[PDB]
Amino acid sequence: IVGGYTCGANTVPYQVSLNSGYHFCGGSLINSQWVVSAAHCYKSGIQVRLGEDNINVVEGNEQFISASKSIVHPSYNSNTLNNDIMLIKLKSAASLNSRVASISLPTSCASAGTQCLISGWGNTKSSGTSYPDVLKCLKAPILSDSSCKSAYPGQITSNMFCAGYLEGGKDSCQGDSGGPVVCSGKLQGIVSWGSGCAQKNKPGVYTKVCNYVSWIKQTIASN
Ligand SMILES: [Ca+2]
Repeated sequence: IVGGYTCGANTVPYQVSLNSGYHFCGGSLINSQWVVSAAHCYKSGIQVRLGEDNINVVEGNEQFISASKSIVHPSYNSNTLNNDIMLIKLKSAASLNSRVASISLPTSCASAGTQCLISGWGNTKSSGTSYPDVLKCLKAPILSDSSCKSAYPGQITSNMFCAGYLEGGKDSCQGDSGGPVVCSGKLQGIVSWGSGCAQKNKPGVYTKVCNYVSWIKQTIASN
């Protein structure tokens, strides 16, 4: 997250870190057994880390639970990142509590102009590299479809939306991928892609979770 703020420990209790020996992506806990993340975060051998604030210190509220199954969307296209969504099943259910909690799936799609909370342990620099240990947060508005398409001509599908600031300075970034975009208390987006981070005219692009709720509900009813 570039141009964000330190969230505060466990203030984003649905945020997970995906670990394969190291943090590599975020995700969102949607019930005690299942995480939503980006399909481009697929790796074999994932451990889900819940209750994290500093990902490099065991502070006492974590739950570390191996994935048993990962399910990339059936129409995921890794070239365009259309349908950039994955489900991860945990080997055992998380213990839900004040620090480890699920986020609701949406009923309606969020509106242009709505301010959403984006979070993660990704890079904090637009130019260069610095990865934080503690979770970072950013409030960013959803941009109009027209503005999104103008920013990325020929690249935005109806399963994507842009959020952020066209002047630059504030965005998600590498290492935030797969994490949550929460608007009106529901999971509306997944950190997916963007040209660089926090560059002028190149806002973040996010998977439009409201298009996937029926797939998510039938898949978790079946696995
Ligand atoms: Ca920790």
